[PDB]
Amino acid sequence: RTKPFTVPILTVEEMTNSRFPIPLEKLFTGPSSAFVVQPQNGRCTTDGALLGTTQLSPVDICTFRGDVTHIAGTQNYTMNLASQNWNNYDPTEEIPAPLGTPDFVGKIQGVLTQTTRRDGSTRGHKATVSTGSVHFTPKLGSVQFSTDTSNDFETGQNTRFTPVGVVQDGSTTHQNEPQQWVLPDYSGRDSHNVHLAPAVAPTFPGEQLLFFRSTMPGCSGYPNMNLDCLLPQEWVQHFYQESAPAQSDVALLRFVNPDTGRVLFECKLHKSGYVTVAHTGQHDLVIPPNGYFRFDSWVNQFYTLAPMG
Amino acid sequence: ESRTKPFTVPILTVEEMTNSRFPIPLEKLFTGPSSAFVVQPQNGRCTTDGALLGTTQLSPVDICTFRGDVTHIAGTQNYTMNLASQNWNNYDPTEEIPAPLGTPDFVGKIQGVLTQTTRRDGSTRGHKATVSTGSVHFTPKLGSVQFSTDTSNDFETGQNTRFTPVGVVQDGSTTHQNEPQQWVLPDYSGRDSHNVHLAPAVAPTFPGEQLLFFRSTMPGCSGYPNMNLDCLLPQEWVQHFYQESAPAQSDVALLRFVNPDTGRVLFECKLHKSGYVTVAHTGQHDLVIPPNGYFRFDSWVNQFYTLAPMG
Ligand SMILES: CC(=O)N[C@H]1[C@@H](O[C@H]2[C@@H](O)[C@@H](CO)O[C@@H](O)[C@@H]2O[C@@H]2O[C@@H](C)[C@@H](O)[C@@H](O)[C@@H]2O)O[C@H](CO)[C@H](O)[C@@H]1O
Ligand SMILES: CC(=O)N[C@H]1[C@@H](O[C@H]2[C@@H](O)[C@@H](CO)O[C@@H](O)[C@@H]2O[C@@H]2O[C@@H](C)[C@@H](O)[C@@H](O)[C@@H]2O)O[C@H](CO)[C@H](O)[C@@H]1O
Repeated sequence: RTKPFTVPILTVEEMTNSRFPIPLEKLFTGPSSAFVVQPQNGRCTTDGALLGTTQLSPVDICTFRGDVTHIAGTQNYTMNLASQNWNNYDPTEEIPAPLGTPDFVGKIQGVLTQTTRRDGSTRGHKATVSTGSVHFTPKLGSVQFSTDTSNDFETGQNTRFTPVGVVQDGSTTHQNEPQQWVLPDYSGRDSHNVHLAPAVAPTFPGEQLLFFRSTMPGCSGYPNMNLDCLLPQEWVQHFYQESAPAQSDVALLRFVNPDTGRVLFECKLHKSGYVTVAHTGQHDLVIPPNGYFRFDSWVNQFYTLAPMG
Repeated sequence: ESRTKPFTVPILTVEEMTNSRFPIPLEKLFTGPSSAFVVQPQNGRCTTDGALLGTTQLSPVDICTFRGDVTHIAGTQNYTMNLASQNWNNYDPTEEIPAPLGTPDFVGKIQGVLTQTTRRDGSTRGHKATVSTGSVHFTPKLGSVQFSTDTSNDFETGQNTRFTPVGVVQDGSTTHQNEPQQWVLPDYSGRDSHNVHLAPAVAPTFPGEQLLFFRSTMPGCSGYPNMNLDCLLPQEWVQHFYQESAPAQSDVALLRFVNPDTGRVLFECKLHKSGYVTVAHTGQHDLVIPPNGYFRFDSWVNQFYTLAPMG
């Protein structure tokens, strides 16, 4: 028959957040009609099509490579983006932004590094990229960093940003940023994002999205550190390898505790890449650390889940 | 002879894959003699049938990281970190592995950032920090490691602290490229205590044959450091082998590196059961590959198999 569908046998803690390069920590559910769930990283159909700005590398998420140019009279640099392999980035490719581009509005702190080609000399400096900034225009091929130097980086040299965590301004409302559910303007002010992966939503009574949650490192302030993704990076990687044809609307998963051998809850993995559970309210799931997801069968949308604990 | 689930390697091009000794992408394939040095990395070690070895674990982002609580050292800019595990539980020094899974497997100074959150009010701080793995204070297998930084009063005690690696450093007024030293193991328990539970040293033992290395270029943050980093298995292969666990029918898996456009086979190589790759070649060589090529398992062969010379 057709190639059988599967999800990785991996506990939540062995897996990686698909929207920022750190491990998953937990499963969280809550109502989502008050915000727009349209992330562009961590988007993949169950049969293996990548969507949005999603790519395979768990470490190249929220990274940037290119050449930098000082902005006279400031401590900021403009980076002209190059591709993941140092090729030119093409703005006309039909994606929202370079694959891996961050998909939330926030200030991401990380380190800008550079080797000088003629001698192998090296430099590294603290740098922030502000994704809601008017100069965040990855889709046009350009992004801007604020740093703690003014003369160190050289023009025409390979430069790389490594993300570390996020930042918020402490004299304003605690946890007011980042805003994990607002996409940046990939092309700047007054321009529409294009080729986005579809916003998603529960579409059955009783049901809520299930999120795979990490905590972002915080570098300064009182940032909102929560980061929910719709698929672990390892699942994206798996669906891409397997390419199993979806046989109905939903793949029914069981989350099992191997110590008791008992199913703890079931959920729906929709064909176009996210999960729902039967629950009303915000809930941090309590799970055994060695619990894992296993595919059960392909069922219709109208399948009724047993209430999640 | 044996009716079991067929062994395979991920269908991924070199550039789609991740280095298994530092969290960055693979760049290229490289081969060369290695009798002058000891090849014994402890990350990116895994058997073809799924047995993680050394200090190797599954996460591509958790290599070279560290978690724990920190403690200031009076009159310096250094902190001592007590390590916890990947889940914030206590490091168990008696677990039978050489050091906490993911610990750096080479001698060098890795620069990165130490971050912290205060549990009770959500406040956060982050500072530039370097860990020197050759230092007498590098004792991860004893639960402890040390960081140099640019602050003496910011980090709190008793609070969750995290180190994200970024790159490596070297002192410019000394011999260029003299560090890091990617083939020297740290002393995991410090001086005057031996390394234990190591994944074994590897060597091509077949006439005409060399190791095939998966190579990246670590970011340099200062000076003239040696930025090459070679690993024996891409992280995605370690991940695949652990998941699949396909039984080995011999000690050697024959792989062909294929160009899927044309169907043509570029070269063939041995993927040994214990976990590294060899090719038939003499001399240092940067492989030239079509950017969409990928590896394909073709069959199990015996001890006596001679590989077609690699370009
Ligand atoms: C980004 C930066 O310059 N950080 C240094 C600075 O940290 C404080 C300032 O950034 C300040 C701006 O006027 O905002 C403060 O909130 C911030 O403090 C940081 O966040 C608070 C809640 C605490 O968690 C602090 O530990 C943390 O630094 O100045 C401090 C002086 O202690 C450091 O130099 C930072 O490197
Ligand atoms: C790690 C660190 O503190 N780096 C800063 C420091 O870098 C210079 C010093 O480390 C100096 C020792 O007295 O050695 C210099 O070589 C080094 O410069 C670094 O390497 C040279 C070859 C160039 O590539 C530089 O771009 C690079 O920084 O001091 C410099 C001075 O500008 C910077 O602050 C570094 O952040």
